[PDB]
Amino acid sequence: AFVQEPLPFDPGALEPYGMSAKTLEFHYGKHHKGYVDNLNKLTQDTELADKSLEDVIRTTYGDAAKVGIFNNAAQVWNHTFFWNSLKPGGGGVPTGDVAARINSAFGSYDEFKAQFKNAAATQFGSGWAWLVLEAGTLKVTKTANAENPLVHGQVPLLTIDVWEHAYYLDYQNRRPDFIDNFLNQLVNWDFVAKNLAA
Amino acid sequence: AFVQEPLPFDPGALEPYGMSAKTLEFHYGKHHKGYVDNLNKLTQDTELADKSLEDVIRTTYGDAAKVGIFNNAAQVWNHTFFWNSLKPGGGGVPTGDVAARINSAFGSYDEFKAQFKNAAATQFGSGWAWLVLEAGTLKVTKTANAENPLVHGQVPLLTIDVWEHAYYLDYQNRRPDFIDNFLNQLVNWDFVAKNLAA
Ligand SMILES: [Fe+3]
Ligand SMILES: [Fe+3]
Repeated sequence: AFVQEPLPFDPGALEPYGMSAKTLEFHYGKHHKGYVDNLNKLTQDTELADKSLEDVIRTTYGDAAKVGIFNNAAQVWNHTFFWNSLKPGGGGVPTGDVAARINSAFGSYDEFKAQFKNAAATQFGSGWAWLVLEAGTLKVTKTANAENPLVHGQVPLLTIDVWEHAYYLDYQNRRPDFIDNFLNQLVNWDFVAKNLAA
Repeated sequence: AFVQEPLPFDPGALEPYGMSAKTLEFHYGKHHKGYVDNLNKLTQDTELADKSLEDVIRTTYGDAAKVGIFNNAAQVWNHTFFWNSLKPGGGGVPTGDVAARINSAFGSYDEFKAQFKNAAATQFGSGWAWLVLEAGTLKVTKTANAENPLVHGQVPLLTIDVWEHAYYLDYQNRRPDFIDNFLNQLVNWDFVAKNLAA
């Protein structure tokens, strides 16, 4: 069946960098695994058992009869993408082709950071902010709930989860501080670069 | 300006009943006050400064230029309605006209509890569940983000907040347990009866 991808680092390894071991216990151990479980419950009898996360997402998006499958598949994919977007001793500025394309779409890295932070801060309710490639240019986006750039004809490059469970144990109501900490200590530009190259 | 309605009980008084003092500190002290502060920022300039929350909510519903005012006013109203939906030593069964009308619509109080819990448990993302009166009968509804029954031509009687901040410090991912705790130890049937009689 669908299997939860292992975390790309030890679950306590982000604690010096602003994301607690307790957060990883609940967010990866309970929320993310829960989405895998519900995805499996709703697909293992069906034609979608044989299908990639991405294909399940794109197939079931917009289908009023398959909202459960969509929401779970999208969340499974989103919270693998999110863990890959983090690393112990992240932060710093992007280099190489990523940095060049950020400068050309946003003017500078700082101007990207402001737009990315605004997106993440202003998604009202539960959701995600993203760096994406669309029509050969980089863009910052925000999505609601389980939505994700795959359903908007975009290539995802980076995400931050702004569902309250992502940050509430460590920042409570302080989403903006959570977002700053992500940019300052956790963002994984190596992942972004791999995504852009492909 | 708009003033945050005082909590109807001491902020530590729900602790033996499944809602911690810490939760009240953050939820009432920070989240709720924040919405008031934002509502005041966006309205004290204007025509809407003297309006009841209910009137701001109905007036700005659907207005593409006033989403911020809508969301904040709706959340100020929703939180106040939530605190009133709670009491120390709540729970038990409704009586009187509330009970008769629940029996008429749901068949029994236990069936209401099932329907209410289902609604609260399945609102995906951030939102609220409600008992409402509409077209002479009771029903359960759920809403997203800041929406509430006032913009659906329904009279709200009871609510539970299912934004993750409402429960995450006390139950983490365990929303179903949070909802059971509300029904068993917190729901304020007196408030429901007041709302119904009006
Ligand atoms: Fe998450
Ligand atoms: Fe709330």
